[PDB]
Amino acid sequence: FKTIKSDEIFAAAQKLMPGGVSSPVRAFKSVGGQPIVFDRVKDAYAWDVDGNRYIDYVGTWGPAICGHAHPEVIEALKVAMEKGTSFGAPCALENVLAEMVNDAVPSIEMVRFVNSGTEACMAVLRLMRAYTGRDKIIKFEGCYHGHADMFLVKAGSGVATLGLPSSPGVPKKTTANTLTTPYNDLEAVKALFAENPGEIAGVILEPIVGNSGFIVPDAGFLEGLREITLEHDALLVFDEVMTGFRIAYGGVQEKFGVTPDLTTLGKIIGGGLPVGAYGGKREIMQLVAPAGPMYQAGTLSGNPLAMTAGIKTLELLRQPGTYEYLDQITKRLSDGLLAIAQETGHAACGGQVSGMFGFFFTEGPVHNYEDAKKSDLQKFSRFHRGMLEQGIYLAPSQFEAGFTSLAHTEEDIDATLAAARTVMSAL
Amino acid sequence: FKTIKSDEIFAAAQKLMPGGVSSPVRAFKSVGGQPIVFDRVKDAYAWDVDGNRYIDYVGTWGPAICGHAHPEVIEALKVAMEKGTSFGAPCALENVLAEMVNDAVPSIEMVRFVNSGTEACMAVLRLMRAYTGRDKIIKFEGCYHGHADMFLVKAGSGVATLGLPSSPGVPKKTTANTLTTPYNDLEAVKALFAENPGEIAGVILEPIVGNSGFIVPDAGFLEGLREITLEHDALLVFDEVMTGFRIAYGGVQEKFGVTPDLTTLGKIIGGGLPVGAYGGKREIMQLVAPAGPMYQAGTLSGNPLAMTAGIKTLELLRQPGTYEYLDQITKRLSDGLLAIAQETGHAACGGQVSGMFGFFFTEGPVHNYEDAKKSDLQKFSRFHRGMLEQGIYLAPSQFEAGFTSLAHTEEDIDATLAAARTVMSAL
Ligand SMILES: Cc1ncc(COP(=O)(O)O)c(CN)c1O
Ligand SMILES: *Cc1c(COP(=O)(O)O)cnc(C)c1O
Repeated sequence: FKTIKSDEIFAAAQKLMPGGVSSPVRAFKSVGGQPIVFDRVKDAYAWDVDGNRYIDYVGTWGPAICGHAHPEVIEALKVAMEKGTSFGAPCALENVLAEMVNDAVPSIEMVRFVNSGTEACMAVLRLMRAYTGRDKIIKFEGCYHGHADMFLVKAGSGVATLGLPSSPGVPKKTTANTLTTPYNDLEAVKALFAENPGEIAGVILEPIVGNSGFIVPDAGFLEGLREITLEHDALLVFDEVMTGFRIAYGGVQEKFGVTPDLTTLGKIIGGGLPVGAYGGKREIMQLVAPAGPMYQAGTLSGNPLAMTAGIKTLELLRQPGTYEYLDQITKRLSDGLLAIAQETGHAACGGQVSGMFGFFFTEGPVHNYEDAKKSDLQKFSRFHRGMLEQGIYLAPSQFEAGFTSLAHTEEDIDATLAAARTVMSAL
Repeated sequence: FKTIKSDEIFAAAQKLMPGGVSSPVRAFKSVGGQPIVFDRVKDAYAWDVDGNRYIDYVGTWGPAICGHAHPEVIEALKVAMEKGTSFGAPCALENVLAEMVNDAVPSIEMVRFVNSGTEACMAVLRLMRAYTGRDKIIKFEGCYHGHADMFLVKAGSGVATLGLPSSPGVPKKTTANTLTTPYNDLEAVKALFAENPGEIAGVILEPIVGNSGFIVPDAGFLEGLREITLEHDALLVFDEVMTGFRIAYGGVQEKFGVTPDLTTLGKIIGGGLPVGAYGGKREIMQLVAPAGPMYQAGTLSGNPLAMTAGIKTLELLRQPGTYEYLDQITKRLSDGLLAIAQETGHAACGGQVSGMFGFFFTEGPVHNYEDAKKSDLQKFSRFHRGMLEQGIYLAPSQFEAGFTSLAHTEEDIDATLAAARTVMSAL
């Protein structure tokens, strides 16, 4: 397995950028070895700089649900760019995507496009506070909502993967308004409320965790959170940057049937380009400039190219059988990985909901962040490298959900199982 | 001048999005309240959904320094996308743009790409506090450094445009670690250090402000800042999201010879696409994950489409006599505007440094936000609308700098001045 070119480019990158990467999660610091430098991607595949071909399960961390370089999307962007990529003034396309989104997401009645999930989450951090008049926020341990200062507390994603402490550089003053609780622990939530009466602005959570591994909410947890927040006039905010348009067209809130007050969107909504969004009840959204007092701006927000990409993407997902196919092929995968784990004598747990799955090297079951931390990280490290040499590309971390796409085929699924069998037969 | 389509489109927009826009200033609230919706942009022009054409001086707020829909830039993008628009793993293009930026800007020895100037400013604040270990930052009135918590206090852009005050979802717990002095008040800065000794992480500012209208620093202002911060072992940070690659290839720091410890970039570096970056001294960048404990990530960061547009935009600026052409046409436009105001009996002051200009309806001079505010915004409002009907598109606000591009011709300049004469002969 040669990775000579990747090694050359990565080495160079390290003198130019911190850690040689543009995002901490791309670091192979925990999975052993160095990162693979991509060259191009298409459908369910990705090719590196040394010519090795891989079946992709990272899907650029979420956006590629329709498959990489989807022809219908790239032709729409080819035509689009002829007219300019950014205007700095309104454009009809913003109206089209805005309308599609209201229709798609149950809680969204008014929307505001932004440039990333991190931007969406920061904005909503502010609106949750501006609308309720309270300063404190409850976020769960292991969840991730961008890198805004206040969210850098018990964060999942690369902070988990890399074993980083909370922060550095964010004042105690600001971080003190962040109340944390273990995921799935309703009692812990009620305790924070009745201990800080009239102080909690709201609760923000990933409705289905993807950043501390794949963790589904316990029965009654989401309905319960809906209950305690209505009771104390607090806001229920869903961060659907990762689950939006993936678990279902309307996301987890539509699937599980629980409607929050505000939800943040990202990844899939951009279609491969930088696009984020936050929206919710009209009376809350009314506080955003230029309608209300809360000022939130962005130069490239709502630009034509980005709008074009999300539009075509949503139109593809809207096709019949979309989510039925994803569930079907993803179920075969998760189940298969589990059967092999057992067959080859390995403690493992995991599961899937539509096109998102997870696989842990631990007896489990996994309910929160502390549970996930019990997986065998050394086993995982050896299994990742093994899968990599067999031509399967998985996220370099035990703490990240895995993704499947409409471009993946039964064949691709089967070759992954065949490789998993081979890799796990050793370990 | 019919705006029927722009009218109905914007009317519909108000029902879907807060204010009917993606960024506050696009609503024309300080200039009458009726925006025009763009359909396409090319070279130095813009076209309406009504078929009207304008000579653009907004330039999508900075990005289009090479002219809209530049042929060489979009051809390069059309080629690039056939390889996928987002990888989620390293790519060679990150290396080349990174090397280019390290060579272009003096203070940068290591960079980290992001998706917007806002993300870069969030990151740089956190890194100034983490590197120094202090919590106080000195900002200036009228400077906009991204819609962030700690900084939404006397900010620029919409803030220093439609008089947006302090906070907007940011508590007294966030906007308290940030001190504030008037722009150009070196003595006020000195006081802040002596009055808060051993607890100032650093000073951040726009080296040339464009977010409170165009304002140049006085004689030894920046030089004072470098030294004072040097003596208290505090960091000097230049937010050159707007000035970078426009005032000069290495921005204001190159232009005026003053070197910050860090700088933030944006706008032009993505050439029309959502991109940002922050870099500076190696020893400080070394704290950024994964090379360090400070967390900062981003899903679309360093994506090939963005890197392509950035690389191509920089190649085009490195060509001979770029900034020389910019300075020449802009000085003509600047000097000509002022002359016309003087001959029609209107008080006005302004100026330009390369392809960035300012024009206020007050005799001034303008040295800070307070001065900028003594402008007759009612006259400006009518001025703007006259110009608009004369086929000239200007930033819909007195507190925003204007922009020139490499596609604006001598003739375009002569046509604007003619428009300006017909119009200023009213008011
Ligand atoms: C749940 C969640 N929210 C927010 C973010 C941050 O979004 P982005 O990376 O677009 O900045 C992420 C990114 N992995 C996420 O998964
Ligand atoms: C434009 C600008 C920003 C904001 O960047 P976005 O890309 O809109 O997030 C920050 N600082 C300055 C000085 C700016 O000009």
